[PDB]
Amino acid sequence: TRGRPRAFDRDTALQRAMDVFWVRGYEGASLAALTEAMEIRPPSLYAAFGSKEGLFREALAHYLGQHGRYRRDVLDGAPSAREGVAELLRETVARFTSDEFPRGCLVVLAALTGTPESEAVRDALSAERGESIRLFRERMRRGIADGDLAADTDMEELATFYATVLFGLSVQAKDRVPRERLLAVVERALRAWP
Amino acid sequence: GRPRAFDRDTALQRAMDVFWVRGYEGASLAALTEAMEIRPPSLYAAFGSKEGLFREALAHYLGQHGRYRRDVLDGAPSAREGVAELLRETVARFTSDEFPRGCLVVLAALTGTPESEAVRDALSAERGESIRLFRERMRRGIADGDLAADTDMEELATFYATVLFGLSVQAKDRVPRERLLAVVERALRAWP
DNA sequence: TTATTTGTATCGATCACTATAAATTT
DNA sequence: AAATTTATAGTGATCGATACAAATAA
Repeated sequence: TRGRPRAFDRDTALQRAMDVFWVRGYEGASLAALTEAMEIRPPSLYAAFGSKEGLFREALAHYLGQHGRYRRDVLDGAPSAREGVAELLRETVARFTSDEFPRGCLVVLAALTGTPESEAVRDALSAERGESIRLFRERMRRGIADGDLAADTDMEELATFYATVLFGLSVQAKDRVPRERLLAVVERALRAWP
Repeated sequence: GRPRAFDRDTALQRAMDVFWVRGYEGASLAALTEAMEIRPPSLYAAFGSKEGLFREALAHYLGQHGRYRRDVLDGAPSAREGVAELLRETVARFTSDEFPRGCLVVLAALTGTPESEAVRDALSAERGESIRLFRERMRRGIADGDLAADTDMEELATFYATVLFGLSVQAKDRVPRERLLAVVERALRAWP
């Protein structure tokens, strides 16, 4: 394919952008900040990502596949729905309090409110939080078939509860609540299990 | 001198609504001045700056949607019932359509530019006060007798604060009130 | 040559904000 | 006439985004 070769690694630039979105949220991540962290100039970013909303949408998918695969892994890899939900919440808290990533979950922190211009992005993360509930719900559905959860168990109710705790754990992580306290928060939420 | 053509507490109410919906950085001076129905020079004469306007809208908001919290916790005869009543009333407010859904303190500024770090830090301190409300009501339950003396109060207060903050995210996502009330009943099953 | 990426250097719109002076009081 | 608030019309800075042409390939 003809053309001057690309001088930057696309995946790296995508990763460095998702880090900026993770800390500053979608609207607070300015083009000056994105091009600096990515170590590229604006027209390069627009040639590769089309627009800031397109950059965020690619950054979001990158985040989900690199910081969201562990969710299904520990969920499906558990012998019961309870221990799967337990292990996911413990892994999530350890990740939320790691010295190697921004604190909390991008999906929760990046765009809760904002200008009406960015409503598509907010609806996107909204949809992605509905997936967090659906993820818990699917695992519980397997718990019913395996026998570790009761047949009449209201899966939506129970999934929605642990997604509430999970979303709340992003705010507490952002507020720098110590890891020991959040793991105890997880243990207390597990007491609510049927 | 000349009289002012707006009412300060009313303009503060409209600024609060815009901040509630669009967040601190998302609320432009254009959108604020249109809501309050004042022009920019009147805004800065009365509030100093956008940051000062937000701080006054925050104090205003806490006066309405913050005082009822300690009132509900102390009005109940036990810590458990107090936490329950507060969570139940919060869900109702989070899903009634006079207020925007969910709490301003959780939604207004969780991330943003480095220039707004002070506003974000002020909202975090306010979330720490929610934790402090539960803990203080739990201290009374230990003294009154409805809560065991060796209860880990800080873990229990943080647990219900985590539920509280999560309910804002779910309220913003338009989760129905019935589903949120079930979350509250489910969180009460974790009571010691 | 033709494609494509690159850095420079902007663009118009909007950001938070304010100089200024007319309008409305005492 | 003095005190004060108001509306008009902007400020310089930054926003997301792009025109342009030198640079680098097929």
